Amino acid sequence: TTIVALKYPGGVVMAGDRRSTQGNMISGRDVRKVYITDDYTATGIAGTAAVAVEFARLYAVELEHYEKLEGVPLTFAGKINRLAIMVRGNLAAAMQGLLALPLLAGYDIHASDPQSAGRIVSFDAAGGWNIEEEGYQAVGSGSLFAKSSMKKLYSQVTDGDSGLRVAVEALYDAADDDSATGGPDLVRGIFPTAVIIDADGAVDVPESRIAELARAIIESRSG
Amino acid sequence: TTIVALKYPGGVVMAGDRRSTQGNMISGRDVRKVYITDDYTATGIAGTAAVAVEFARLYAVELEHYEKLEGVPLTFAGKINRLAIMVRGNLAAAMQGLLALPLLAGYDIHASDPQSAGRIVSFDAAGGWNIEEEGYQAVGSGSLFAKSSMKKLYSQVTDGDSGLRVAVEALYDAADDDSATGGPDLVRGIFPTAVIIDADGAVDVPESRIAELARAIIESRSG
Amino acid sequence: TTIVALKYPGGVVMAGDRRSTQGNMISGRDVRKVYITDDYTATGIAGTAAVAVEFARLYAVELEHYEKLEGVPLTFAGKINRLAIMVRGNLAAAMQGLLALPLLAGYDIHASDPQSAGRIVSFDAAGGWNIEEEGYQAVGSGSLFAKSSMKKLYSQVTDGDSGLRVAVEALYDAADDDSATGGPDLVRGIFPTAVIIDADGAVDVPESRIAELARAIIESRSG
Amino acid sequence: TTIVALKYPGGVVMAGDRRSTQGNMISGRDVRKVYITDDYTATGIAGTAAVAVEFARLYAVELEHYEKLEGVPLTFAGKINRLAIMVRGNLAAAMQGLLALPLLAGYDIHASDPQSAGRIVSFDAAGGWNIEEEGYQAVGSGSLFAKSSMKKLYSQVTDGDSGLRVAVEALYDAADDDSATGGPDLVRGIFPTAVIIDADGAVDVPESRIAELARAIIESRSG
Amino acid sequence: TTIVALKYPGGVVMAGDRRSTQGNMISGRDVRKVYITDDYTATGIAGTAAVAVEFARLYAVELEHYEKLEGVPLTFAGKINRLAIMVRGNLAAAMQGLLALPLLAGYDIHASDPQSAGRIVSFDAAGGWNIEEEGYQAVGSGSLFAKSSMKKLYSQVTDGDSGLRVAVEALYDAADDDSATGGPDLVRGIFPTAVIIDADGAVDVPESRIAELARAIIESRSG
Amino acid sequence: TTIVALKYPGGVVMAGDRRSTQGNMISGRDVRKVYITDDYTATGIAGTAAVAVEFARLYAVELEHYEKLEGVPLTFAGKINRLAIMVRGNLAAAMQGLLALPLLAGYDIHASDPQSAGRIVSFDAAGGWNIEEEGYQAVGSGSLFAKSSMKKLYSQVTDGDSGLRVAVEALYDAADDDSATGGPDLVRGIFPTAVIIDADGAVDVPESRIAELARAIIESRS
Amino acid sequence: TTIVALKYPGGVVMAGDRRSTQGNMISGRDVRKVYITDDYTATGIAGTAAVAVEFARLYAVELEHYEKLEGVPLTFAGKINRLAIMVRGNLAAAMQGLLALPLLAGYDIHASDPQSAGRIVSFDAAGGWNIEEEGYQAVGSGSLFAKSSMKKLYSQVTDGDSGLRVAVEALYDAADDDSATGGPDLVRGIFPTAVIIDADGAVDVPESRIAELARAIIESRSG
Ligand SMILES: CCN(CC)C(=O)C[C@H](NC(=O)CCc1ccccc1)C(=O)N[C@@H](C)C(=O)NCc1cccc2ccccc12
Ligand SMILES: CCN(CC)C(=O)C[C@H](NC(=O)CCc1ccccc1)C(=O)N[C@@H](C)C(=O)NCc1cccc2ccccc12
Ligand SMILES: CCN(CC)C(=O)C[C@H](NC(=O)CCc1ccccc1)C(=O)N[C@@H](C)C(=O)NCc1cccc2ccccc12
Ligand SMILES: CCN(CC)C(=O)C[C@H](NC(=O)CCc1ccccc1)C(=O)N[C@@H](C)C(=O)NCc1cccc2ccccc12
Ligand SMILES: CCN(CC)C(=O)C[C@H](NC(=O)CCc1ccccc1)C(=O)N[C@@H](C)C(=O)NCc1cccc2ccccc12
Ligand SMILES: CCN(CC)C(=O)C[C@H](NC(=O)CCc1ccccc1)C(=O)N[C@@H](C)C(=O)NCc1cccc2ccccc12
Ligand SMILES: CCN(CC)C(=O)C[C@H](NC(=O)CCc1ccccc1)C(=O)N[C@@H](C)C(=O)NCc1cccc2ccccc12
Repeated sequence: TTIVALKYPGGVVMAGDRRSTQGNMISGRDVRKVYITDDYTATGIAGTAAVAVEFARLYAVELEHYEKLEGVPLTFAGKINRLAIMVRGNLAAAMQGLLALPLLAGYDIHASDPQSAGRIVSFDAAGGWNIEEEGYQAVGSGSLFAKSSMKKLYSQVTDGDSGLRVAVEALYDAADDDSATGGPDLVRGIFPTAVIIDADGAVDVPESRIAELARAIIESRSG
Repeated sequence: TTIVALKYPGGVVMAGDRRSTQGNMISGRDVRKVYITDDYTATGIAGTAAVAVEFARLYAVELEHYEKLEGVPLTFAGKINRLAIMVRGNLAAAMQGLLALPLLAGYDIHASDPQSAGRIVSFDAAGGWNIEEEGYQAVGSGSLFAKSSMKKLYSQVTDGDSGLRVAVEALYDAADDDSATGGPDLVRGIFPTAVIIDADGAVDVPESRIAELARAIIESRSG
Repeated sequence: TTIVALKYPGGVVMAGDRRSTQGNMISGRDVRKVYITDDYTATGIAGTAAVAVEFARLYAVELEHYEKLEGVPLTFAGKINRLAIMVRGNLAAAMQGLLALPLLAGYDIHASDPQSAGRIVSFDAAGGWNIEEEGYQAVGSGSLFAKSSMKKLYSQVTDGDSGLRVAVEALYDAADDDSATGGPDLVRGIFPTAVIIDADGAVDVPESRIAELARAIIESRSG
Repeated sequence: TTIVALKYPGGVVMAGDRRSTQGNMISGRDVRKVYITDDYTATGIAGTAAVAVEFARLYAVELEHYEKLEGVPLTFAGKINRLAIMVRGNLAAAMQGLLALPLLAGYDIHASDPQSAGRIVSFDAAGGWNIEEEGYQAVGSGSLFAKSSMKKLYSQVTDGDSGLRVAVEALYDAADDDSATGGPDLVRGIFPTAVIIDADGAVDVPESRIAELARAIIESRSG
Repeated sequence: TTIVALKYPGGVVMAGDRRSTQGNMISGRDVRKVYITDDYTATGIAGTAAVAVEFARLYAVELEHYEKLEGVPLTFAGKINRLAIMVRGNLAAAMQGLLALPLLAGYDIHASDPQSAGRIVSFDAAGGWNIEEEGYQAVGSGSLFAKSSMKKLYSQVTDGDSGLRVAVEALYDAADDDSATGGPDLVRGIFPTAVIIDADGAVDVPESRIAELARAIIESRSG
Repeated sequence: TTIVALKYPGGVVMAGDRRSTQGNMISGRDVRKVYITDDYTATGIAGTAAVAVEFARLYAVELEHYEKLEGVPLTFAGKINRLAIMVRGNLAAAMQGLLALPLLAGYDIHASDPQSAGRIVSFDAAGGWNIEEEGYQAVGSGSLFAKSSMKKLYSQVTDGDSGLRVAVEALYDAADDDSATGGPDLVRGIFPTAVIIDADGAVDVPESRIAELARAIIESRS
Repeated sequence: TTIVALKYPGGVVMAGDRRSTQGNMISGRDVRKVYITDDYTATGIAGTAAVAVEFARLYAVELEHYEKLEGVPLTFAGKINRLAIMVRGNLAAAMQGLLALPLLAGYDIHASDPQSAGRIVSFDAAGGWNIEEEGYQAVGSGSLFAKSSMKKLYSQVTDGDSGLRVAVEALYDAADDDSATGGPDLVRGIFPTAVIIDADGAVDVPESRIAELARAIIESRSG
């Protein structure tokens, strides 16, 4: 698994690979690991499938629950705190093998500067979290390759589109060096999933855009 | 890892993928797992790289050693016994993690029928061996997938070319369902290695032939 | 054990073998592993017999329970979720040996496209689920052999009859390569169980048609 | 695995199934487990393949070695003792999992009565042996099914041919109730191996005769 | 211990031996292991004596309890389910050595065809149950000898008498090959217990009839 | 520890950091992990210090031993084999925790094409080796960061100088993301060590040039 | 991690590094480890991030909770006790790896002598506490090095500013000899965090001040 997220001027982007394994065996090619959890938040998760989907689902339900009870959505800090509490709650099972870590990408509507209002928060198995002030982050078995790639490509991020390309390319490098992360399947037409978040909300990036970027990167490395 | 071997009228074919892993990380893209061990036999090995290479090298040396000492090469059965004894010798280390299993493909010059002179022999970690009378065999983490693919495609084997095609395609399905097995890397131009053996001896199949077969299988599954 | 399920135009088909073992001993020849759980759903289960049957029975009761309490059946997603939760509840006992995995086949009455309204969902020991968009799926000790067979035979599926034949042939390959999966017993007249589900509901396929198909497969493979 | 042996008037017969497994997976369909160890003796071995084949090979070499050194073959008692000593020698490795048990069938050329000159000897993991004066014996995972079948069918043994039928049928029942023992494959034309031993020596029973008897049994149990 | 049960046209028969052991020592010669649990059902149990007798006693009590509470006896399926739940309830204690498995024989008065209304249900330590469609079944340390005997004698079962004799003979073979199963004691006048169940109900077969069959079997095996 | 090696037209370069640790404590700031083992080969080692230095020392001794006994140096393949056999020999102690892996960089004088005669060989704890046809390789706790950095910077390698810079920068990224890899110490004046190998042989890169390259990278990222 | 605290005439200062690790990998460069817990107390914590942040936040909440409930802040002894209790409460999780130790720096408004009203309290994993009468203290993986540095530099503490310089220099030495403690990053402009506390309350030391002191130290150690 590899989940990546990076800040661009005025928003944030998150993308994830599509491969699911049981040990060395490929058990899935079309899985979705990045979920829109509310109008301004997306979550990408690495780890045990059952636990990850449970995280995404339960979290979305909790956030909208607070919003309907109290007539107002949680502050972003509050959203972070609830996700962390959820992870910490799973710690016991995580130590026996049902481990899953989330990566949080959001747009803080109450932030002062709407152009840096994007937020990227990483978590550990104990619920400890860090808000990434360096602009990008990744989680999963390919997260080191992806981060080290973005370290070189991040200066090319000037808007949402260029940031989306850097995200897809980081996933490409991850899948290149990690067998548990899936690269683009040009035969089946399966590409990474992406979510883009700005002041207008969180939207799924359409498949075709990611496919165009994928073919562009592949060509770039061939000739 | 996936190593395949199949009999065709008048010869035998063996092919292997090019991937090396350490856990989930890709540690090699160009490795060689199929070795010509003598003029009429090739060995492909799965398992720990160091032990596999030592097997191939030491075995080739042993065969040519006997051939120079006694002026005549071993009967094929004798070659079988030697590889088996070598494998059994390693059992202790195999238990401690240095496990490697070979697959032997040969052409028996002393066979009655020059068309069924192909031989495929499989081994286990304790040296037990079986001569495959069903025409094909595979070993490695993707070997089950390769075998099940060849079970369906084997009726199409009529000459060296079709047999080589079925072999490469079995490797394709294997890499398709196993992350530890590498498929064709069309970007870097890295394809499986193949060895073909007939009455004229054992030759390495050039990479361009396999490249053509790979592209053929791909656009065969694309439409 | 092997259970297979595949989508065909306008419906879904699921079939399961009939063998029960205790270690190497054959303890059953006539076992039924595919259960109609409601008017539009069948469940086939692999694993400990007690746990498998208990799953099927309790699941059917739960679905129809909701249907009578609320005057309407669950949406298909709801059926998936309840099965997953049931599996997850058993995780503790499964870790001690009472392990069972189900495979879900259903027809979604609320789907827009009647042709693709078939649904096949697979589960793992932790309740994680996947809706298979590639058309077929299997579970059990022979599941990899069956999946790899259907990978080659699936293009021949155009109706319920051809799909049922591909299913039975997949079970044949599974039982061919798996000692824990039982093939057709022509001496005793015992054949796999099959369930077909379309807009008209879920019905048991009559044993005679499965017999016909089994003999067709056998005869095509002997000459 | 199942090996059977029975005494008939004027000779002895031994037969073995053809299946090789790794756990539940069928890893071989054609293996030979019954070996002619000298002009008047055959050995069939059950257990791990490496140790079984090693037993057969080494034993045959030992017997013929004594015969060429001393110009005369061992008494049957001597053959028994040497096989026993070999098993006891392997006891340590067997206790570590490399376990194999043989079954000995011979014709004692020095017996007074040529009708009761048949000999059937069974062994345990510590080398203890028993000469079976009840006429039949079996070894392997299906040996209890085979023994109990012969307990009912033994009265039908009147010559080498009927004894061969009873042997093949006992193997049939063994394969019927034990998944680790393989029955006759009428699709592939693979049947158990048999060796018959009388005053003229030990000879392999031709494939076609066993095939005939197998179909006789099958059509006998169907109608 | 050995308990056998078989279906005959219009009824069912169950019989059990009389031996009780502590390790190798004979601790009982006249014990009863087959109990009439209700007007149309008998249960025979193998395993720890305290647990077996408690199963039989509590089970009969449960059946008659339901009958008196609801004015009607349980359907046979219900009887199965309650016995299964009882076994599963004992599972934990079973894995500490207090293990007992039952074998259920009944006559389903609500079946459509009165001549095939016989029912034989076997259970495992986890409560999994199977209704035996092949006509006979056994449980205990001698159960495999008994089953393999009935496999040969079952074609002779045409009525209650032939079914009874076949059962008693199966117990004879079980006791012949199993030291934990007791054969007929002609010195003490102690023979297996048997229950016959048809449309008129379940009755204990008198000792005289069983002794008669025992002597018949012995002289059949002597001459 | 992080050791990097990369091929450039007509040669090869290898560089390694200077940090030695015991757990979290820094126990050394100036160590040398890249050694010239013969006129045309250098070896850099990661792992337990004792095993690493013993590897380098015994390896150099073995090569020169064969050269003096037989009047000719080992073929490059032979050098590979001897280093591999040494690692395999250490496997047992390595399993007790005394693990060290080498990285081999050489110039093959018997090579067909003098431009592409550079060679880079990596090893695992069992003596398995791989000759890298992709131009660069690294070993140690920061080797993932260094490899992934070179994956982006390698297209900039056109001569010995650009290759040396790329190596030093990969070490910079490695030390940036790995606490067990030491970056340039501008206060104490301690920089990575580097060895360059071409047809004229293997020579130590002088400290001054690495210091310059480091300060250029630093000023470039600030 | 390294947290230092030292008393100066009329106040106290506490400072902490900014590095976060996962084993050898640096997972953070800007983390905050020193928290102002109330107007007159700051807490810095070393260990697992989740537990440390939870300690700081929960502690601040508890103190202000008492202040609002009872209209008056806790005595310093009370503050110390509550923190001590909080740690002892975490002891169980600490035994399993979720270990965190705090270091408390405060200004006792009720102290008799205002120029020595600074207080420094250290804690162990069981909640045992000690008030440091020697003027300075440290906690974390670099605390030995920082303490031994302050042991030499403490005579230079004459006002708040000299105390701040000595604190920063101790952190510098700690990061110099410990890889788990991060020094000043002049490229990214990230420096230790510092809090100063006197009678006017607890205030965060501005980053520019610490940067000045850091660069001064570096220049002093280079030339
Ligand atoms: C979707 C469920 N299926 C098919 C039935 C799988 O095969 C998933 C696989 N389960 C397992 O490997 C089973 C783990 C387990 C639990 C209890 C006892 C023993 C073993 C998995 O989680 N693999 C992990 C390593 C993984 O791939 N994780 C990647 C991942 C991340 C976020 C969302 C995802 C959604 C679906 C699938 C994967 C997802
Ligand atoms: C070429 C060697 N390199 C680079 C230095 C590797 O990373 C290989 C990798 N080592 C390891 O996994 C080392 C594990 C180990 C052994 C002993 C003690 C501690 C740890 C491997 O064998 N992987 C296995 C799973 C594998 O990929 N096996 C496939 C394979 C088969 C036949 C010939 C091969 C030759 C080269 C590489 C692979 C080969
Ligand atoms: C039906 C009960 N009988 C006859 C007495 C069996 O022999 C079944 C067998 N029990 C066992 O092997 C007992 C395992 C156990 C339980 C408790 C403590 C320790 C060990 C089994 O489940 N085997 C597994 C491997 C299996 O065959 N699984 C296949 C299977 C799948 C779905 C529904 C099924 C229903 C009936 C039989 C089999 C079924
Ligand atoms: C023939 C070699 N092959 C193919 C590579 C096999 O798969 C055989 C299989 N080895 C194994 O299962 C490997 C055992 C092992 C050794 C060390 C560490 C871990 C595991 C086997 O013996 N199976 C047993 C259950 C068996 O089938 N035994 C039956 C048997 C009896 C007499 C002669 C035989 C000759 C060939 C095959 C089987 C024979
Ligand atoms: C109760 C009858 N007596 C005399 C006091 C026995 O010694 C029987 C013997 N007890 C024991 O072996 C005691 C074992 C034990 C109990 C608790 C903790 C640790 C160990 C037994 O169960 N034997 C087993 C192997 C057995 O024979 N089982 C067969 C059996 C089946 C159904 C009903 C039965 C009724 C009486 C005797 C046997 C019965
Ligand atoms: C010898 C240098 N000194 C000073 C006495 C050290 O403390 C080094 C440190 N010893 C240790 O960690 C002791 C290992 C040990 C062995 C047996 C039982 C318990 C513990 C080390 O090797 N650290 C490893 C992690 C390391 O830093 N390795 C880096 C390294 C690589 C290549 C050549 C090197 C040469 C000198 C120093 C380091 C070198
Ligand atoms: C901030 C959260 N992140 C980002 C994903 C981290 O990587 C932190 C890292 N987690 C871990 O090391 C995870 C440990 C764990 C927990 C449960 C099961 C298995 C393993 C850590 O605490 N490292 C320790 C060694 C550390 O650096 N501790 C320093 C420290 C002290 C006070 C406040 C802090 C706040 C944030 C970060 C660090 C802080």
